[PDB]
Order: sequence, then C-alpha cells, then structure tokens
Amino acid sequence: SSIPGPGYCMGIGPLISHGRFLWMGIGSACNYYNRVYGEFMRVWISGEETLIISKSSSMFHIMKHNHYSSRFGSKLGLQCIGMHEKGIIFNNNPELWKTTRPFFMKALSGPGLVRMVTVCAESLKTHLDRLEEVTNESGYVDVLTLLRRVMLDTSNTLFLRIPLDESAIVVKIQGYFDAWQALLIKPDIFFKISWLYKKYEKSVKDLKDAIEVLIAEKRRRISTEEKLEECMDFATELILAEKRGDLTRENVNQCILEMLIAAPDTMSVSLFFMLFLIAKHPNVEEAIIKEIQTVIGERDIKIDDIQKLKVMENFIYESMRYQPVVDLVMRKALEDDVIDGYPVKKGTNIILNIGRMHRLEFFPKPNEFTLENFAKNVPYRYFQPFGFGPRGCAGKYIAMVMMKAILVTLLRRFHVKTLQGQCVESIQKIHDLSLHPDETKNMLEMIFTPRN
Ligand code: HEM
Ligand SMILES: C[C@]12CCC(=O)C=C1CC[C@@H]1[C@@H]2CC[C@]2(C)C(=O)CC[C@@H]12
Repeated sequence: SSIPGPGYCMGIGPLISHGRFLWMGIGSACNYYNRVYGEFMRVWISGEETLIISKSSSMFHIMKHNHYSSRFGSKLGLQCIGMHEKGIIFNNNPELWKTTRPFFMKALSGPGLVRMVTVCAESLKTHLDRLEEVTNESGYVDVLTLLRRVMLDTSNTLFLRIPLDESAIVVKIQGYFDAWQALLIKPDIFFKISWLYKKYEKSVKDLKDAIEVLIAEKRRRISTEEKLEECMDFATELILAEKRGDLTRENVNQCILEMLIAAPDTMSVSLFFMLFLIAKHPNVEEAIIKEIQTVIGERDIKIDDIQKLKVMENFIYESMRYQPVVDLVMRKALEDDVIDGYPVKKGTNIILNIGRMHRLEFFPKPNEFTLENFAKNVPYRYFQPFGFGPRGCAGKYIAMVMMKAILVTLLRRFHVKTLQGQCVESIQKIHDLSLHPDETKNMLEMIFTPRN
C-alpha cells in the first residue's frame, strides 16, 4: 500500500502542510487531515515526512513496540525550553531516556501512589477552606487556578517538598507550557529572527530560575540530613543518582521541573472539563454522590476506597474519552517496519490522533457523553487515554488515583453550577499541543454552593 495525503507539489505540499499546522494548531490540523484524507495519512512537518494516524490497530502496534519509544520536534525549540535530550517527556535520546524514565516510574507507583490519595485530599481541603483566594464578589470561582494550585501543592509535597510561592509558580508554569507549545514545531527560520521568540525565552528562564532556588535548598537539606534512609522522594533519588555519577545536574534539574509541571498542565484541565460535565449531567452526579455515601460516608478518603468507586472511574474514563485534554501523541520510528498496510521508514514522525480514534472505533455511542459507553468492560486496545507500552504515560495509574481523590473531596462538599448555558461543547477551546480552554475568553468560572 502506497500512502494517502496531499500531493508533494515539488516542494509546496511540505510548506502548506507545515503552515497549516502553524495556522490551525497541531490538533485541529491532525483532524482536518484525517477527515479529508484517510485515517492513516502522510504530511510534512519541517522537511520530514510525518504520519498522522487514527487507526486503533496502528496505534496499538506503535505503542506496544520498543522501536517507537521516541518523540519528535524542533531541536532549537526543545533546546530553548530545556527538553532537548534532557528530561523524559520530549527526551528523544533513546539511551538517556532509558536511564531517566525509571526514576519517574518508581515515584509514580507503589508507596508514593498510596501516599498520593491523602496528599491530594488534604491539599484540596486546605484550598477549599481558603476559597476567598479564588472567588469573585459575584461568587464565581476561578476553577482553573484553584485546580492548578492544588495540583502544584500536591506535586511538591510528594516529589520535592520545599516551600514555594504557590500562586507565582502556577503562573510561571503556564508561561512555560505556552512557550513549549509555541516552539515545539516552529521551523528553523523562526529562530533566526530573534525578536520573535525572546518573549518565550523569558518565560522559560523565569520558571527555570524559580526552580533552581528550590532545588538549591533541597540540595542543602539533603547534605545536612541525618536519617536519609527514612525520607526518600523523587527529587532526592535523582540528586543521589547524580552524586554517584549516573545523572547530570542539568538533567536532574529538568526532571524536577518536569514532575512539578506535569499535573498542573494536564490534571487541572481534565478535572475542569469533568466539573463542567457534572454541572450539566445531574443524572450522573447523583449516581456519583450515592456511590460516595455507600462507599466512603463521612470517613476520610483511603487507598482501599478507590477501586470501589466504580461509577466515578467510568465517569472519568468517559470524560477523557468524550472531552480529551491530551487528544494526540507524538512518536518517531527508530527502525523500519510495515504498519497495518503501509511501509514506514526510520526517522518517520508519527502523530497518533487518539481523540479521533475514540469516536471512530469501539464504542456504542461515540459522539455523546454517556456511561453506557463504559457499561461493558473496554479492551485497552480500543481506548488508550494515557497510552501504554515502554513510553506510555508515567502517571497513568497515579493520575486515576488523583482524579478520584479530588472529585470525591470536592463533590462531597459542593454542588457545582456553570454560568449561563455554558457547557464543555460551548466552551471555546484552543486545540494545538493539548486541547484546553481558550483563557482569553471568559465565562470559564463556576459556582460552588454547599451540601446539607
Ligand atoms: C489526565 C491525566 C493524564 C493524561 C490523560 C496523560 C496522558 C499522557 C499521554 C497520552 C502521554 C503520552 C504517552 C505515550 O507516548 O504513549 C503521556 C506522557 C507522559 N505523562 Fe501523562 N497523562 C496524564 C497525567 C500525568 C501525570 C499526573 C504525570 C506525572 C505526575 C504524567 C507524566 C507523564 C510523563 C512523564 C509522560 C512522558 C513519558 C515518556 O515520554 O517517557 N502524566 N501522558
Ligand atoms: C501529558 C503531557 C506530559 C506532561 C505535561 O506536563 C503536559 C503534557 C501535555 C502534552 C503531552 C505530554 C506528553 C506527550 C504528549 C502526549 C505528546 O506526544 C503530544 C502532547 C504531549
């Protein structure tokens, strides 16, 4: 099988397609190109041939096998944000990625995942008592900012635990994400004309310098520390690995950065969307509340409770299916292969359009939000919200814990209303690297009225 997609008009196809990605945003471009051409098609980002693929089979092949455990993107852009051959998220050096990932994987499972269930709860509680910090005169809560701050507090107290300016760092993290998003697929040309990216360069510096402060203190505390065996955590594990000779200070520093931003970037937007679904789906809200009564009562949330919360689990999955935040995934082929029908050379970029795939394949009612879609056990090869295999989401397990943890603690205490008719469908979203609300609009606030 030869490959679908636009014509290579002797060097115009590549320029229009890259330009389309820049103009529309990565995610909407992927959808455009899938809807026009096949569910398996070719495009160019910069020069290199880049496949955009929504076919469940192809997705599964790619994530399963070890010769796709790379991503891609502008080397100059990645260098700019400090992700070029450094952390793990966009660390495309196979050997260096291989050696770094285990640190993340240890921290996001076993005992740390058990700790997380209560660290999440206490953080949100603590923030819901300080609801003045986020609420209007008119009673409107800035849910996004609330969520970001608890995601950051949570992440800190589990992986690092140094005191910090919660509010300031949340704003800096947003700046870093925006920068990352901007520069990820910008052509080299862009980086020559340098009053066009100095803007972003400063966002990165601001976050990177704020974290250098924290990791500096963390270093001091480790050197003085007496019973070092007792109080292990992600930051420490890394720092100790450097102190052997396994890791580089620069790399450590990026991994710490990357762990802190991860949840503020993604969890908060997912829970936001989930809250807007709860608002406009009262049928489901009851079921969830009934389940909480049955299972938890007015006891504190505990690790053993989370498996029992079957309805909420399905709610989360359906929210992530229907309204994804991470609707697409970037890989690269490290060896040649045949993939479904088509041949794929090494160095070929890949974009798995998992958000489109969740509407085209397995589910009874793909285009409407219903828990009937998760009434019958879903095979993991028809629904990958986190990905799987050697480079799947490192937080995939702990994330589900955290989402159940915060929804329970919030919905226990507050009914959630949404201003006007506003719903997830009527929210105006940007659809570039991730899929998230356009924050330059308004009517993104919510209202929290008590229970009992
Ligand atoms: C709703 C929540 C989340 C979703 C939907 C999500 C989804 C994803 C997806 C699709 C990937 C790409 C995996 C692949 O290429 O197959 C990914 C990567 C990643 N996620 Fe998440 N994620 C979430 C939360 C988190 C959290 C809370 C953390 C950390 C605390 C995290 C850390 C990562 C990391 C480190 C990677 C990169 C793995 C690598 O490239 O080696 N994620 N995530
Ligand atoms: C989940 C994630 C990591 C943690 C974080 O801080 C923010 C994001 C959002 C973008 C995700 C990324 C992981 C890698 C993804 C899936 C891609 O290959 C394209 C989009 C990108």
